Amino acid sequence: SGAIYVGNYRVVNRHLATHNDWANLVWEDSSRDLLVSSTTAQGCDTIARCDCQTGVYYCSSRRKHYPVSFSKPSLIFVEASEYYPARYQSHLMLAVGHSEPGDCGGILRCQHGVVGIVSTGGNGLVGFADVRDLLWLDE
Ligand SMILES: CSc1ccccc1CC(=O)N1C[C@H](C)C[C@H](C(N)=O)C1
Ligand SMILES: [Zn+2]
Repeated sequence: SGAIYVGNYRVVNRHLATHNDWANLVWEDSSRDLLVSSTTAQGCDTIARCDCQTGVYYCSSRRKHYPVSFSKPSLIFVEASEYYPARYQSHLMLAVGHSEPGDCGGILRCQHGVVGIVSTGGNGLVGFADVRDLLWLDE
């Protein structure tokens, strides 16, 4: 689990969004596994606006933060699940590191702020759904 709170927004993994997130739906993209919803309160996370390929992510299954090098946002094939059929997920960044399904929502940060959230994982890999292009989150 895990969310990004920026201004009057809440960014979560689309596969994990609640009835509330869908009742206050601002934007959603199944190809990105992202969903943004309105909040009454003000969020204080800073979204990074950069092209950093290194950072730090939170890994809930280990109760630890890990430093990672990660790939550029791209279309990567992701196998079927209870949430999605077999497909390419866009805006996805891969890194060598530990992850488990329950790790989704874990924030990835660089020195410039919030980069994205854990969304996929593999054999000694971890995927992060990028949020740095969603310029409208700040305004
Ligand atoms: C951190 S996810 C993970 C990690 C290790 C092993 C397996 C997984 C599970 C995984 O990659 N998928 C199921 C997930 C609930 C939705 C993902 C997607 N965005 O389409 C695909
Ligand atoms: Zn950065």
